[PDB]
Amino acid sequence: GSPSPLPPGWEERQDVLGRTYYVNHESRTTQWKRPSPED
Repeated sequence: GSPSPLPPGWEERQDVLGRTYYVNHESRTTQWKRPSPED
């Protein structure tokens, strides 16, 4: 596990395919790119 400075609730993840997708625990919104700090 590595500390990524992301917006609250957001985490950097990957699936078995290797495409790095993020996910927010709040709404379970997943993103293929990095979440802008507009939170």
